[PDB]
Amino acid sequence: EACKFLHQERMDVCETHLHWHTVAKETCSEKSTNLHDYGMLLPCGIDKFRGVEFVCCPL
Ligand SMILES: [Cu+2]
Ligand SMILES: [Cu+2]
Ligand SMILES: [Cu+2]
Repeated sequence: EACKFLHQERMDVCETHLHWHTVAKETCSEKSTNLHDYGMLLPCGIDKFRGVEFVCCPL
Protein backbone atom coordinates (compact mmCIF):
# COMPACT_ATOMS: atom_id res chain seq x y z
CA GLU A 1 0.00 0.00 0.00
CA ALA A 2 0.91 3.69 -0.07
CA CYS A 3 3.46 4.74 2.54
CA LYS A 4 4.50 8.29 3.28
CA PHE A 5 8.00 9.68 2.75
CA LEU A 6 8.92 12.49 5.13
CA HIS A 7 11.97 14.46 6.14
CA GLN A 8 12.92 17.17 8.58
CA GLU A 9 15.91 19.48 8.44
CA ARG A 10 16.32 21.84 11.38
CA MET A 11 19.32 24.16 11.15
CA ASP A 12 18.50 25.59 14.57
CA VAL A 13 19.16 22.22 16.25
CA CYS A 14 21.82 19.52 16.54
CA GLU A 15 20.65 16.31 18.11
CA THR A 16 21.56 12.70 18.81
CA HIS A 17 20.68 9.76 16.61
CA LEU A 18 18.25 8.59 19.30
CA HIS A 19 16.44 11.92 19.38
CA TRP A 20 15.87 11.80 15.63
CA HIS A 21 14.83 8.17 15.63
CA THR A 22 12.26 9.05 18.30
CA VAL A 23 11.01 11.94 16.16
CA ALA A 24 10.55 9.60 13.17
CA LYS A 25 8.94 6.84 15.25
CA GLU A 26 6.51 9.17 17.01
CA THR A 27 5.63 11.07 13.83
CA CYS A 28 4.51 7.82 12.20
CA SER A 29 2.54 6.85 15.31
CA GLU A 30 0.84 10.24 15.42
CA LYS A 31 -0.31 9.56 11.86
CA SER A 32 -1.52 6.05 12.71
CA THR A 33 1.30 4.38 10.76
CA ASN A 34 4.49 2.42 11.37
CA LEU A 35 8.08 3.52 10.87
CA HIS A 36 9.97 1.56 8.25
CA ASP A 37 13.27 2.87 6.90
CA TYR A 38 14.93 6.05 8.15
CA GLY A 39 18.21 7.90 7.69
CA MET A 40 20.05 10.70 9.49
CA LEU A 41 20.64 14.00 7.70
CA LEU A 42 22.96 16.99 7.99
CA PRO A 43 25.56 15.76 10.46
CA CYS A 44 26.77 18.31 13.03
CA GLY A 45 29.17 16.13 14.98
CA ILE A 46 29.91 12.45 15.40
CA ASP A 47 26.54 10.70 15.59
CA LYS A 48 24.76 14.01 15.84
CA PHE A 49 22.57 15.32 13.05
CA ARG A 50 20.38 18.27 12.14
CA GLY A 51 17.62 16.13 10.69
CA VAL A 52 16.14 12.81 9.65
CA GLU A 53 14.25 11.31 6.70
CA PHE A 54 11.91 8.34 7.09
CA VAL A 55 9.03 6.28 5.75
CA CYS A 56 5.70 5.64 7.48
CA CYS A 57 3.40 2.82 6.37
CA PRO A 58 -0.12 1.66 7.38
CA LEU A 59 -0.41 -0.51 10.51
CU1 LIG B 1 15.04 18.70 1.98
CU1 LIG C 1 10.53 0.23 15.96
CU1 LIG D 1 11.58 0.32 11.60
